[PDB]
Amino acid sequence: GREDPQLLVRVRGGQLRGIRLKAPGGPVSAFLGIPFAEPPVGSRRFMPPEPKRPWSGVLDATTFQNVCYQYVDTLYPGFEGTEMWNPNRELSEDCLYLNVWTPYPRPASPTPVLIWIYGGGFYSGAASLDVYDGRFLAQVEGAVLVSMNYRVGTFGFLALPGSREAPGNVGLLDQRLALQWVQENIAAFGGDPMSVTLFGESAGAASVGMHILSLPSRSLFHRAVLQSGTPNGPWATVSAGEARRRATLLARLVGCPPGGAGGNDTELIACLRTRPAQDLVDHEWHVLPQESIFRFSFVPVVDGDFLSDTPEALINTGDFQDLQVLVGVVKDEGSYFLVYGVPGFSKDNESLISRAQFLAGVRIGVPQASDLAAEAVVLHYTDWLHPEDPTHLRDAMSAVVGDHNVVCPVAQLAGRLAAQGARVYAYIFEHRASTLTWPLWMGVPHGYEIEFIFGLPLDPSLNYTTEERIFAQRLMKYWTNFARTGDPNDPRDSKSPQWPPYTTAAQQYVSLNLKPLEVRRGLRAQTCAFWNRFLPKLLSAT
Amino acid sequence: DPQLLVRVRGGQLRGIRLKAPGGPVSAFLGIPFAEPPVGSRRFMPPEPKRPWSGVLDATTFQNVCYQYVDTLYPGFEGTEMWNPNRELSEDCLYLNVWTPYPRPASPTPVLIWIYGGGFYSGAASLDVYDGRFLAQVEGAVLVSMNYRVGTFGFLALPGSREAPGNVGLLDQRLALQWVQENIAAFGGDPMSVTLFGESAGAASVGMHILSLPSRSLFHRAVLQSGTPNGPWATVSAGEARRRATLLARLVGCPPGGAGGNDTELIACLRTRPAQDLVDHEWHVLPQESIFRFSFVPVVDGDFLSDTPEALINTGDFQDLQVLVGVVKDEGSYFLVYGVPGFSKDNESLISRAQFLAGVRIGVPQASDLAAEAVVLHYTDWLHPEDPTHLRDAMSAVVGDHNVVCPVAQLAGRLAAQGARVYAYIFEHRASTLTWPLWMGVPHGYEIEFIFGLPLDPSLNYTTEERIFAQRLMKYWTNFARTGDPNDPRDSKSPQWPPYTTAAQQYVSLNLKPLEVRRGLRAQTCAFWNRFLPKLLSAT
Ligand SMILES: *[C@@H]1O[C@H](CO)[C@@H](O)[C@H](O)[C@H]1NC(C)=O
Ligand SMILES: *[C@@H]1O[C@H](CO)[C@@H](O)[C@H](O)[C@H]1NC(C)=O
Ligand SMILES: *[C@@H]1O[C@H](CO)[C@@H](O)[C@H](O)[C@H]1NC(C)=O
Ligand SMILES: *P(=O)(O)Oc1ccccc1C
Ligand SMILES: *P(=O)(O)Oc1ccccc1C
Repeated sequence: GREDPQLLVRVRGGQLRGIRLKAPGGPVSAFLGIPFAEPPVGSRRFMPPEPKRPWSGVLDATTFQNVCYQYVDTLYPGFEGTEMWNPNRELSEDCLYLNVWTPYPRPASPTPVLIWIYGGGFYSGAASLDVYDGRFLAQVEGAVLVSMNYRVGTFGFLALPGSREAPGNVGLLDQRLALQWVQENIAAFGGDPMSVTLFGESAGAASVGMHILSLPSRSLFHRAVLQSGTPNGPWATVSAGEARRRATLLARLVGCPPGGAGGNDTELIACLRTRPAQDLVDHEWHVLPQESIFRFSFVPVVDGDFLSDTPEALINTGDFQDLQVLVGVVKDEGSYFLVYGVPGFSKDNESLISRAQFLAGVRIGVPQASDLAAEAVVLHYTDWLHPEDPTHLRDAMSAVVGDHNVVCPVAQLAGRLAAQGARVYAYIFEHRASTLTWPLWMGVPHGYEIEFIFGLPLDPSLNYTTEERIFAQRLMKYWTNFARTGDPNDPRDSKSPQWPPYTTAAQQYVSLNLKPLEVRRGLRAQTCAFWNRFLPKLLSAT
Repeated sequence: DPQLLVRVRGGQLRGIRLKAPGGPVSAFLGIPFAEPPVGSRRFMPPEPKRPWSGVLDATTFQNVCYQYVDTLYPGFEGTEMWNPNRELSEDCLYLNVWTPYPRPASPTPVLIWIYGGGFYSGAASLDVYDGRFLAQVEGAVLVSMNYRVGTFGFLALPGSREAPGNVGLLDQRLALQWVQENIAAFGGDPMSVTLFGESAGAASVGMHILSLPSRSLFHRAVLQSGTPNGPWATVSAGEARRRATLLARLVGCPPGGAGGNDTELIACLRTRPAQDLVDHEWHVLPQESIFRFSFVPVVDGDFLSDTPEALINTGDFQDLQVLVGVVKDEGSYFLVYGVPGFSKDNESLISRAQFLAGVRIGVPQASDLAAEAVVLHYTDWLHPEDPTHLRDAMSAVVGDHNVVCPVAQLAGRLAAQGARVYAYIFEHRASTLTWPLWMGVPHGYEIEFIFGLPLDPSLNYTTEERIFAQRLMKYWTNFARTGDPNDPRDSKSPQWPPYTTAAQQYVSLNLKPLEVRRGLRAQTCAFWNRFLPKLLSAT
């Protein structure tokens, strides 16, 4: 005896025992740190994941595993806003492990599965973080939730395209591997391989999109949720040549020609593979082209392999009838990245800024924009009746960053997926958390709908308001509804009023906030026509 | 009759007594201000009228300057009203003076009118320019002159003795020096002179403002739906020469293409029938266009020392009072002149592709990219195909480009240079309007009201319309005397605030009482004035 049959599971690779957690409502079963891949260390660094070699004995799934090696953000030390995101377990090169939450006892019927891919800009993050805790969706919505670690940073994305040694997108491959893993083993946990919804946020949402666009990933999941990020758009992909440039430059920086050499690839990677992980982490930021924000050093490369063409091309020409996606943004996307190096912007004060500061800002936030590309931006975003207004200027600059990296690319992906015949639902998330740390001017900043999606307000010890608790429940029901049926709507019910599909014609999306749903038509339409349609033609012939 | 006979350093004049609703008026019509620029004097700066003996007949309107007669909508009051109401002749230079009956108490302020019509047409002889209501009602001495138009006024071979260019403007200026010498005898004040004009006329007003010798001939100025700056009001010396050369080439000149001296080319041009010049006049335009007329003022380095842009940018405006403004829908009137899909008959709902090409037409100097910019700007992207919007938006494109944004730019530039400026937007559509309603308050229809035409009972205006008319005449004349549109005492109005670069206050002229808005355009005018030029270069 002594073995709870609910916590014992035999998956393809061996036996693991999980742990019983107390969620507020009931208990839940958590299986944590299940290795989905042989550790990519030593000679396996920069390389696609080999799948986990099988193990005898019973593996211990009772606890979270190491976080993939990453930059730990030092901006505002000891500050909840920045540090919620920072690694909560020990950094290792051996990070590829996944987590599964299910109801207790393990579900009778094959419940649909939600796979969560985290964000953090492909330089950072981990499934261990408190906001991604699957316990509440498991308990309340009776769902089965998976989250995998993927290599971030140089280890995940450093690429010397066309080489066997550092092929690129190995992080995205980690993700896909874990997707396969869900296919092979999830039913053992009470999951339903026939229904799999990928959902992610920021870089993570971009990852989701990338799996939509890559054929080998399409066979593993049936539905997608992109929250505040897209595969198209300025920040999420790089030219193969750019990636190569950045790689050989970082190589130079860590003293790995060695000595002024560096023509032979295999030789260069093989040298890079000797330097201690933390040195690579210390240097990954120096390779960037410009003084910029919302631009990351090592990201998915367009290799003609994982991404066969650019996501632009791909979403333009694809066939999406198989597919239903739920996509949306939060109310102020820009404000977070502002304190990250547009001058004038702090969390510690109201951040009113001069005009010169606004202009300078526009150069920083739209870094690849020439003059007149940028003068176009300024013309569009200035209030010309009151061009010097510091409040307006501030709010403007926020909106510029937000619109350029998030809202207009989300709008473009929605429009195209719809036109390509997919069921698309769209949302703007407008509720500011009562628990929120960052100052008032930053609004409902990037990433702060997450904790409401995972139903953290359902935890009483966390100091949310009862209205937020109800709200959080309502979101959970939307998401697990989409997961289950491909529609966010409450199926039996007709009310509040129901949430309509985003279409190319009507373009309806809804507002997610404390009030019930209202339907808004067109999503930053004129502005996105500028960003998506006009501005490309501009800096393109500048 | 005592008043009907007046002296005028050129010699004796006999006026005529006329009936305004509220009094009599002494009307003197067809006073020659220059010896007729016919024959060898065609294309040449006007020489002043040589004096005469005898009592000259001022009792009727003289000839209209030789011009294209609009054939578009036969017998339609709307287009017809701008056509010549007198006979066409190259001997057209005669002005018109209105005094009340009797002659003055003290010297009264003077209002000089310069007509619109695109430099390709016009006359003071026109109906809506009826000068008497302002005279009788507001006690104003009101002058209106004919200046040369079309090739005769503006054809230039810049640098040439015999076709210097801007001679139509010189006709205006000379009319002004005649008013500076001779208006006194009509009981007008030579030290109060307020030039007001509409459209091309407005452009001429600003044109005098910018021209140095013109400066001493006036005091205040009203610009109605036109500016000296902008897309349509001037050409380069280069393009002037280009067009003159081509038009010559379309009629005989120079004979069989011997090339060479401009003197012989102009000499040859002088011997063609006036109607021939008019016939081939419309062929010399570079592209297909809506605004954009063939022969206009030219920046010669003489009448304008630099381009109007440069002059309103560096100009010192210290003592200047200007009343500028636009009507509600400017562009509408023009669209039926050859943007496809626009008639006065059908209500002109258009396709998207129609709009797309219409943009190419009304902003002809735009490259593909500048066009893409204009479309992106004026398209409602939530409903890109909606015909009603596409139509109204095309009217807005043509209007904003050719009039509104120019007007705003001049306003702000004049304010920044220390001029007192009053801006107005005219919201009221006359009931007597023969044009379809989709054209709103079309270009040039605020003239009926400024000239006090609703005070004429037999014209069928509404009553609030004539109280409106009286309002407007009070406005304009108050500006004439003061250099300020308001009442000296009465408050009311509510006060019409000076347009400044900061506040940007402009007023609404409506039947309902005075309203103050801020930011005439701005967004949309920063496009046109700041950005689009940067984009017209590099593309
Ligand atoms: C690349 O050059 C190295 C020597 O630096 C050599 O050992 C290796 O075999 C070469 N491989 C290729 C790609 O030719
Ligand atoms: C041009 O030709 C005519 C011939 O009548 C002459 O009077 C004139 O002076 C000539 N010379 C030039 C180049 O002006
Ligand atoms: C509206 O009328 C005009 C003139 O008759 C014509 O150019 C236009 O095509 C008409 N609109 C349509 C498409 O019915
Ligand atoms: P994106 O990948 O930019 O999302 C981020 C980035 C940094 C910190 C938190 C989050 C959600
Ligand atoms: P502008 O000179 O364009 O003014 C016009 C033009 C044609 C007809 C009437 C008017 C007032």
